Amino acid sequence: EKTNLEIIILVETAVIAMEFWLLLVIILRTVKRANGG
Amino acid sequence: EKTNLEIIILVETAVIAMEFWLLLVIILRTVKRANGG
Repeated sequence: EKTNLEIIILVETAVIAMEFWLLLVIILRTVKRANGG
Repeated sequence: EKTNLEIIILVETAVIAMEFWLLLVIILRTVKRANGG
């Protein structure tokens, strides 16, 4: 079933976007944690 | 070429592991940032 792959690829994309979202997120949230006082 | 897929899957795995590594990392590093004084 090629479908699986089709998803494996689509997911991969959404993944990379996530990784950057995680760091960026934890980066923004954390950064604020500082001035959060 | 099925090779591509073979990689798309392998990567996916390493990916999920990363996502958890990012959060966990930024979680451990950040957590320390607190007691880091």
